[PDB]
Formats: sequence, C-alpha cells, structure tokens
Amino acid sequence: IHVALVTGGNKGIGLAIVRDLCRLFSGDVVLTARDVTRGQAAVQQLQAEGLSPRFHQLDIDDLQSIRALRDFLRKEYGGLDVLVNNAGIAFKVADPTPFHIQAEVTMKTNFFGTRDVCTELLPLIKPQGRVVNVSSIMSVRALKSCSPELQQKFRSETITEEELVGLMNKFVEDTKKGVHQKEGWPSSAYGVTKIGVTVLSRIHARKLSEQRKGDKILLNACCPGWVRTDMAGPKATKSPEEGAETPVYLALLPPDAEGPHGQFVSEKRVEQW
Ligand SMILES: NC(=O)c1ccc[n+]([C@@H]2O[C@H](COP(=O)([O-])OP(=O)(O)OC[C@H]3O[C@@H](n4cnc5c(N)ncnc54)[C@H](OP(=O)(O)O)[C@@H]3O)[C@@H](O)[C@H]2O)c1
Ligand SMILES: O=C(O)CNC(=O)[C@@H]1CSCN2CN1C(=O)CC[C@H]2C(=O)O
Ligand SMILES: [Cl-]
Repeated sequence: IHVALVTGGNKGIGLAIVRDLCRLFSGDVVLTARDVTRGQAAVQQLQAEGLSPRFHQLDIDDLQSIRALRDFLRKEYGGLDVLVNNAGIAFKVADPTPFHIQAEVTMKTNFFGTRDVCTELLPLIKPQGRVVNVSSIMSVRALKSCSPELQQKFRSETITEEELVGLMNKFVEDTKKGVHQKEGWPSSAYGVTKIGVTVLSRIHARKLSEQRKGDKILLNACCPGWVRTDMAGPKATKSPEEGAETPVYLALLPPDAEGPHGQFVSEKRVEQW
C-alpha cells in the first residue's frame, strides 16, 4: 500500500493538501498534527466530506515524536512514498516581539524542525517517491536583501547541509548580539528560515541524485502564494484549496518524470534561485 503524509495537516494549507491527496493519491494519506485533538477534528472534517485520511501525531520540534512516526511508517508501510513538509510558523505583520526572539522561535521550527523530519524520513522514501518542502516567496525578498557574500553562499551549488546549519545558527546568534545588519543579514527572520528551507531542499535533491541515482525520486521546494489561513489573514489572495495546488502538483509528479528536481517552484513553474 502506497502512503503519503503531510506535516501541519490540521488546518491551513496542510489540511487542503491532505484533502487533495485523499481525492487523488493512489494509496493511504496520513494527516499529521502536533495536537492530537486538532488532528482528529480535522480527520472528522474530511470524513464529513466523504474522505478517509489516516492520522498520526507529529510535533516536528520533538525528535522523539519524529522517530515514533518513522518507526510507524517502517512497521505499517515499509517506508514512505510522498512527504509534504508543510508545518511552519511566523509572527504577525508588525508584531512587536523583539527581532532576536522572532529569529530564535521561527528558526527552531521552520528550519531545524523541518530538517529533523528530513533527516529521519528521507531514508524511508521509496523509488518514484516525491518530497515537497513548503517554503515562501518571502525567501526571495530575504535573499535579495542579503550582502553579496551571503547571496553567493546561499546560491552555491556545492554548499553542504553542515555549512547551511552554520549559516542558520549564525543568523540567530547575530540577531542576539545586535550585529545582524553589519553581518549582511536581511531583516525578516521568517524569510531567513525560508532561505534555509529552500537551500536545504537544493542540498537534499543533490544528495538524492548522487546517492540514489535510478530511484526516480523528485524533491522540490515550493511557494504556495499568499493564502487565507491563520498565518496570514482574510485579505490574502488565495483560498487554502488554491494554496495547495503547487504542493499537490509536486507531490503527484508522474512516475519516471525527470523533473522538476531540486527546484524552487511557484504556480507550478520553476523560479531561478
Ligand atoms: N500566505 C500564507 O499562508 C503562506 C505563504 C507562503 C508560505 N506559507 C507556508 O505554508 C505552510 C503552511 O502555513 P499556513 O498558512 O497553512 O499556516 P497555519 O494555518 O498557521 O498552519 C500551520 C500548520 O503548521 C503546524 N505547525 C506549526 N508548528 C508545528 C510543529 N512544531 N509541529 C507540527 N506542526 C506544526 C500548525 O499546527 P497547530 O494548529 O498545532 O499550530 C498548523 O497545522 C507554512 O510552512 C508557511 O510558512 C504560508
Ligand atoms: O510586512 C512585513 O514586513 C511583515 N509581515 C510578514 O511578512 C507576514 C508574516 S506571516 C509569514 N509570511 C509573510 N507575511 C504574510 O503576511 C504573508 C504570509 C507569509 C508568507 O508569505 O510566507
Ligand atoms: Cl509564497
């Protein structure tokens, strides 16, 4: 039995991705959520629409929670076909929380939590599997505002995961020390975490090509657009159903497709990083 899984599945874009996968994906779809009550309520919402998602708890900030999910997927399915890393957090527009606190809080979940899910679950991905990391067009605004030296580092085709980890930790520590402008950083803390998600996706796509050549796995970062969810607000352009389109596209690329792979994709089109 084939299996697809979405992180941060109880609301927002992640719930919409789950719904579309329940309609389209040939196999089981696992809705995950950090809070069991909110995950179960979202499964009941989808069951009221005629769909049958499975549920498993997952808090991407708890490595034990990630490992419990890893063990469940190995036991029940022998691995994983589709992984959508959707979970993320942000501060509201004009939120008065100090910039160094926004940096530490956003970085912990959006970069290091997503990275731990990839560390634990990438080895489970089966041939013809797809992995989708939900990034944001805020990563482009952040990248363009970096110093030219940071832009070169973040665009490099040879950067390692450990080098990227050093940069993400350096951003957080530079905000605490009050030196992030002199050190070449932009001034959106969420946007730097999404630079991290985009570059992590590039590194992981290169690793899959080098080490799993022939297994036909495709891994991409994506931008869902501005979507009416609790992260954003009712002015946002897209419904959750519309925001889900590009992630669903990337999750369901036909077997044997040669790409996109390692791309940063918006409205189903590759953007130059
Ligand atoms: N305009 C937009 O909405 C927009 C634009 C570009 C990119 N994005 C990206 O789209 C993705 C979905 O965001 P959204 O707009 O749908 O936001 P949302 O409505 O706030 O949903 C975020 C989801 O992530 C979950 N989450 C947060 N921290 C988690 C953790 N530690 N472990 C597991 N799940 C966690 C939330 O769970 P709880 O219910 O427990 O909080 C919720 O299920 C995020 O990566 C976001 O950066 C959004
Ligand atoms: O206007 C600003 O500089 C501050 N606010 C934001 O960028 C705002 C925080 S929520 C995270 N993202 C960017 N913001 C949004 O409202 C759009 C949703 C989200 C995104 O585009 O990724
Ligand atoms: Cl976006």
